[PDB]
Amino acid sequence: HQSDTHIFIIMGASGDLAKKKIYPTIWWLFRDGLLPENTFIVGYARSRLTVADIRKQSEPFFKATPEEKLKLEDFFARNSYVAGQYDDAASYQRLNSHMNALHLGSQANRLFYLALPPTVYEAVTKNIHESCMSQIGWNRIIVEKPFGRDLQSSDRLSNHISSLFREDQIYRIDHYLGKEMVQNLMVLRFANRIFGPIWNRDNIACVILTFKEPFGTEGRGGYFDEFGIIRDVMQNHLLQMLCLVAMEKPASTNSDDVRDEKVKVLKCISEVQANNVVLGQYVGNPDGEGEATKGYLDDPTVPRGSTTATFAAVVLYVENERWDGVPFILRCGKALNERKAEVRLQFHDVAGDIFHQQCKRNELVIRVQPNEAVYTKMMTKKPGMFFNPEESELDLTLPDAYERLILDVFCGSQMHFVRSDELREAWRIFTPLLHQIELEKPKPIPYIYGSRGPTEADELMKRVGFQYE
Amino acid sequence: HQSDTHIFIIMGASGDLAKKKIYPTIWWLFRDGLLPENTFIVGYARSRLTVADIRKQSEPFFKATPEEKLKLEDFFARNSYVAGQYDDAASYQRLNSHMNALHLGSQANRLFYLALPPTVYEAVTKNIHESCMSQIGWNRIIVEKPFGRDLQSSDRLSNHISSLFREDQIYRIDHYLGKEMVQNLMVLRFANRIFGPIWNRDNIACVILTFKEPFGTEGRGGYFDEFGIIRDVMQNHLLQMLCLVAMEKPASTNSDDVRDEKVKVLKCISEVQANNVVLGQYVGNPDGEGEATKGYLDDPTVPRGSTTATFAAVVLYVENERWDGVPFILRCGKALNERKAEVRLQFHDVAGDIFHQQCKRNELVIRVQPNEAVYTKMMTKKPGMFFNPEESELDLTLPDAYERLILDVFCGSQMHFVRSDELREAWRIFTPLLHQIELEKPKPIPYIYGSRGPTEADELMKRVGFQYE
Repeated sequence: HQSDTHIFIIMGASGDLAKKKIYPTIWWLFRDGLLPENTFIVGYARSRLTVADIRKQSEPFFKATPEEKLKLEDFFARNSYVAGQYDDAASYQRLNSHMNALHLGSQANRLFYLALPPTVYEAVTKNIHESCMSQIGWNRIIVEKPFGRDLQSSDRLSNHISSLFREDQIYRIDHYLGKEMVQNLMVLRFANRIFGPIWNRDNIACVILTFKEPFGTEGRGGYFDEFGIIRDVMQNHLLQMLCLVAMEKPASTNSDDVRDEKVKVLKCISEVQANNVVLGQYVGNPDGEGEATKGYLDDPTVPRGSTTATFAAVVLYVENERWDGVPFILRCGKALNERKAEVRLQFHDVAGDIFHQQCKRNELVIRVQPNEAVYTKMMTKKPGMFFNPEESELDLTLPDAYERLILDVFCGSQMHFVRSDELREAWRIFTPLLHQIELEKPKPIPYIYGSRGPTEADELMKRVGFQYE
Repeated sequence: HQSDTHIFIIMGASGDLAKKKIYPTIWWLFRDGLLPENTFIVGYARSRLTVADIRKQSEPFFKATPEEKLKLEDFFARNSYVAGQYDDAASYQRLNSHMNALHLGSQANRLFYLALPPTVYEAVTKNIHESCMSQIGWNRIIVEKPFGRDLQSSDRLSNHISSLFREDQIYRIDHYLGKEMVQNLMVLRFANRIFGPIWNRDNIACVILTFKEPFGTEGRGGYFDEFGIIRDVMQNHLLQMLCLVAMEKPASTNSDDVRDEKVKVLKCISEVQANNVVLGQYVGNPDGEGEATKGYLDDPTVPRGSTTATFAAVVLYVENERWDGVPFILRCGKALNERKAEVRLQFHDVAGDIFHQQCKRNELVIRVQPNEAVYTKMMTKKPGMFFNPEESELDLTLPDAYERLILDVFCGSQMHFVRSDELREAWRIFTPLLHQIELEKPKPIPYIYGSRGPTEADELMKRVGFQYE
């Protein structure tokens, strides 16, 4: 992927996502040559703009340096802008003509990154399949979450996108997926006989999948209200973590085999009930300093009297022979105390205590971010003159996560993008819960901003079997 | 044990062992208060000497400091010397009178240390049982290796010592034992379900017990010929390591149940054949610098045409349900390339390779000495763009070993002293081997001084299944 020219087409170039997270990421890609050598970037939006205006609105977010200001100039030597609507054929044939008016534009592999409102996918993808399909190079599409709201909406969206493109062409991207420590789980789970045989019912007591970040929903509060944390991160990222924790041994390294194991694992999970769910929402802190004093419901763009939760705790059971009856817990939330994304694996106590009940359940932490590291909280005898053991943390272990994921999109590695059938599995898992939520409008319990989450999630973990030291 | 007075009686005070390793060790114990508060040291030998003579001939080996020069006279205020023969009743009654002529001497707990020539045990222990018995406190003795030469001699010695003292009063000491990594093996084995349930036939590839020394036997060459390396270190130390590795889970942490499991495992071992043994003798180096230029046969005190081995490679298979057919490799020698005392635990390759045959068996090294440490040479993903692991070093981790070994017999904790039944099983297992050697007079393979050892041992590891990376 270093000789065949590639083009990165940002639909919604004037959009805020393209302005803050896409263009800076592609620039960081271009600075160190991680992109293909012949890389073109095409912006697309409604209002008429120019490359100079794009520079004006993007340079502050670039974090540019005079050492590679020349590399920045080379970066904007490859940028172009096309203006048009998204629901008209004239603009799209104009875009096709502009794209073909390049160095082997027809031969160029197009990589479509959609940064558009969710309501517009149904027309954007259709017009793409009508007009912007390459006849020489491959076509890949990146859709941004969420991919629907419930079972029927997701089914219609997935069926439409599948009738348009094959599954090899769809990259349902996941922003928060670290791809470095999640990649470390794979090696640490297959490359060891130490961890292999104990990856079954009789050994792994429970599984904790946690995703926390310290900040809330500043400014863009009206975007969360209709979606919720479940559809935001936990149905995609937390379930990806659950699949990569509970899955069987894949037949090979291949992405399709791993995703088949994912599909089998979710197929071996029964429906989620109301009593296996805890929901919470954050409120302002009277003792807060910055945004902590102002809550989620206090956002003017958030409608008054909204029952949309931002913290969701749901336990899952993967009922098959390898994972029958085992707990899998999911803790996710916004505006929590600490930024963290870890997979904690508490193992069963050894049958028969000999150390006078001083043994603790062994743990295996896989911290995705920040400070990517993996450590096992096992115990050894402390130095001195006795025999009692002590718990100890022992370390077991480059571009950023989003940049690495876009690199994977170039490389065609679909190991960690959710499949259409995988997404259908995930959606029918929560269809009863989502339907009951949308009908009854349950009230999530307020929780303190910058806290560890509502105590009901801890109650869930203790009830299912999790032990707290 | 800091209120009841203790007596440390070194029988063989004039001996080189007492002058070199016993008195410096007890002095190091006393400088730090490791001995009980009211401790007495009673040297006993044949030649008439005095406390001043003991000071004169033992000071250079103490390594004293001007900071604690006062502790020197504190130590020698508690010393005493008694002269007498080893097989006369008058001398032992005089010694008993000397011991009774002390602060609560009859109440005092006496702790002997038989560091005299082994040819005297049969009579010295009998005279001890006749005269040197305290009717108030505990009585213990320390018999020095070797504990006989064959099954019959060992059985006779053990029967006599058993008729004299109960097994609670018999401490068959081992100098080379570590008491730190050996003490850590049990906790690493029992407090973890990471290593607990995989600790059986299906997962462990094999076990390696290596014990190498850098120096030969210069000076004391006439002592190894009659004994052999097997009866020196392999019989006691490496066998104790095998027992600690392979023993079943005890009902508790007490030495009684631990040695019961020792006995069970020993009973579950078949006899050793000549094809399961590799024997070697070291020879001088033409390219050596110091003692390396002279081999064992070049020592004038070694009889000419001596077929005593200094390298022992003997493989045991603990034939029971939990360890049916798994290898246990025991390697020990003198004058090897580097000092090392390690227990290497290699696990099976995972059932079904998926990393394109880049799998290396997980290792759990327990280096007793030097540089006490446990490190698992497991393999984890290398940072970068590629989905491959690398073999990486992961560390898992105070008086010296001999000091706490002596503190063991002070405290009465018999965790690491071999039982009579364990010793009988140990001698039974090696009886056919030693008898065949004594009959046919085999020729050990000459091997390079300061090398890794003869290639026959490595071929033994390869045959039994050990893998070299």
